[PDB]
Amino acid sequence: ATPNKTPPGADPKQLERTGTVREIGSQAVWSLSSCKPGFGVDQLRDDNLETYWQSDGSQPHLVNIQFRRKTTVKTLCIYADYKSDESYTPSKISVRVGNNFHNLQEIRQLELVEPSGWIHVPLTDNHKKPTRTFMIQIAVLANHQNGRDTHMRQIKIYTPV
Ligand code: NI
Repeated sequence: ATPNKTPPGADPKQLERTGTVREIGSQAVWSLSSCKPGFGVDQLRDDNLETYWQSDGSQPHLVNIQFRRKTTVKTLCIYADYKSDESYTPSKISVRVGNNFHNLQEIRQLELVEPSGWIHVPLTDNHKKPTRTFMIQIAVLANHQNGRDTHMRQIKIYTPV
């Protein structure tokens, strides 16, 4: 066992069936720092945990989620599974929000130890409220066991309903 592994979070679907949240990723323009054909954005949005985005470039690997309008965001969900991805499994992630690429501010820094499922990241501001922002940037700063490229199998973003 790996006693200090990151506990798996709740299945986002359970959250959705409560009718209290709305997934709003479809409202954003998504871009990636790098990818491999057939292993990119679509594979982070297809509701399929068997497919994945695989980067092909220098760290940090970035997922940019940009809205046209100021948008209220409450929770970011990322699926990562160490048993399946080994060195492609992120180990250090920075979540940043802001008006644009040049005014981003880190709001959460996550250390992941052999994750096995969904990672829930609250996106609240300095007043504990859901942030309202134009952009979210997810940065993979390092992967497990000297991994150059990363894998993520799904990403969801929820706004309060
Ligand atoms: Ni053990």
